[PDB]
Formats: sequence, C-alpha cells, structure tokens
Amino acid sequence: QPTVLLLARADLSPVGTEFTTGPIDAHDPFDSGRRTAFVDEQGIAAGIVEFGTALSVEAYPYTEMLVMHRGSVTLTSGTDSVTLSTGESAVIGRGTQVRIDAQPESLWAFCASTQASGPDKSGITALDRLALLTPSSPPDPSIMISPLPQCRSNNLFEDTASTLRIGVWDSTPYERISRPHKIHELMNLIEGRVVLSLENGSSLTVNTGDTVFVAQGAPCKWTSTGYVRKFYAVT
Ligand SMILES: [Cl-]
Repeated sequence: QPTVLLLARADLSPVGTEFTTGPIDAHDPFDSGRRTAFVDEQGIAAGIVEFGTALSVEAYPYTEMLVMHRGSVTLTSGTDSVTLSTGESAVIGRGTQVRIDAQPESLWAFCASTQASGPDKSGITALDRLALLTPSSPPDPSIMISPLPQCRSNNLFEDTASTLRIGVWDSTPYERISRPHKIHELMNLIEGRVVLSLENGSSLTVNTGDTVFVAQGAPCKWTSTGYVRKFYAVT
C-alpha cells in the first residue's frame, strides 16, 4: 500500500509515521538506532537513524543518503572526511570503508538501496545546498493543472550499484493532478513548501527543513504556490 510518509519535521515535532526499529537486514550496521518507515520488496528503504557514538564499517552494505536533522555526523573514509550538521546531506556509496561518528543525540533521515543492481561506486559524496543547477524536465503536460514550471537540477551522485540519482532540484510554482509516483523519492526541502494531497484524501504540508518519502506507486498530488528547492534521492 505505497504511500507518502513524513520522515522528520524541521523542529522534530511528532510525525504520524510508523517506524520499525532494528536492522533492515542481516547486513545493516545499525540496529537499535535504525527506524525504518518503508522498505519495498526490491530493497529501497527510508526512515531515520538515531545515533550518538562512532561505528566503523569495512564495506558499507548499501548505497545510503543521509540528511541531518539534529546533531552532527562526521563520515571518514581513508583521507576523506565529510561533516554534516542540520540541513546538510551526503551519500555513502556501496562498498565504502567508512567510519560514521555521530555527536550524542544526533538524528538523520535516510534513503538506502539495500539491493545491488550493478557495480559499487564507493566513496563519500557531500551535497552542497547551494549547488549550481541546470534545466531539467517539468512534469508531463497531460497531468498539469497550472502552466508548466521551470525546473532545474544537478545530479551530484549517479549510482552504478542502483538506479539512485541524488542531488539538488528547484522549481517555480506548479500544480498537477494526483498520480501514482513513477519512482521512489526522498525529498528534503532547502527552500519553500509543498502540499502533497494523498490517496486517502488527506493533505501533507511539507515545510522548509522537512524530509518526506514518496514510495513508488503512491498516489500523490503536488501543489506549490512558490519556489521550491530540495535535496532528492530518486530511483
Ligand atoms: Cl544502532
């Protein structure tokens, strides 16, 4: 029953979303800290991680994107080091030798590809909120209510171990009809706000600094009345 799931609010207010605590599978380096909101049969998972110590992983088992909501994490792999504070994001490629060093009481949203579908692209990739973007495809004209927007993106990470493309996107305002989502999508809003109207006839307002996950097949209407900029992970 694919749906739209609010993973975390900017102010860490309660979300309606149910999370399953524990490792996603027998390879997950996280367990008590892993809070999974969604996993599909083909291995895409989304949720949050609560963690407050360091752990080292010899070969990271997933391709995994982290979006910080509280605290701080420093990711180290050999001579590479990336520190993420609230609002910052990075990707751990599949196979990366990585140390994940969280300050106490840290919390991040995640999207992981837990199934490999091609060769590892290992390493850590930081994702700049202010990345420079180039024109990207608006929605299908046939589903539009408003005029077509101008959209831009930058695929800062293009996996070869999955179909994940991860980056930054922006758009002028638009409105379209409800459609089942064509792909899996994590979004974290850098600027603006969007209203997602849902299969059950309810509404989710995604505000600046919130992270939401839209499962493939989830019926979703998009309405934005202003500019939106987001981090994304899409399959
Ligand atoms: Cl854990």
